[PDB]
Amino acid sequence: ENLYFQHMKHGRVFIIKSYSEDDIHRSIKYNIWCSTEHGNKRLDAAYRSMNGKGPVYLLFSVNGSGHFCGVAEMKSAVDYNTCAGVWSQDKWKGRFDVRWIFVKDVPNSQLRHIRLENNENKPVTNSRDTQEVPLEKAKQVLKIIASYK
Repeated sequence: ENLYFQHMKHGRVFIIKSYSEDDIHRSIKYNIWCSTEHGNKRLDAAYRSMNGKGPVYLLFSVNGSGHFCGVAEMKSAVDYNTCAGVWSQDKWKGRFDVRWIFVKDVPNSQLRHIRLENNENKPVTNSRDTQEVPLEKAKQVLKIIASYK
């Protein structure tokens, strides 16, 4: 049993869906991420309102890979005017820090059964980018990811 996340009372958790596995390698190497304008705003508002009272975790998955590839914690607000041409999408200017916690592949079949009541009870594995996950469902996800072999 891995119960590190069993008793989280605070926090928010989001799905990250990427069109670029290179963006993810870059994130793991330099501890940075960027979403779409719409995604950045949602993540920024969450991080800022949290005001250090708990974590914002991000659950990463590349579109069409059939698995999650890791989790990271969001570690700064978003900066909207920074060096361009840094991500798969040339025009993206934004940036925020993250600290990667797990990097490992967990097949969707391990997570398929967890459903999101805030997203029409769809499986967590059929989420779009920056879909939010309720804490109690996020705790089940994190345990499975932490413990997967």
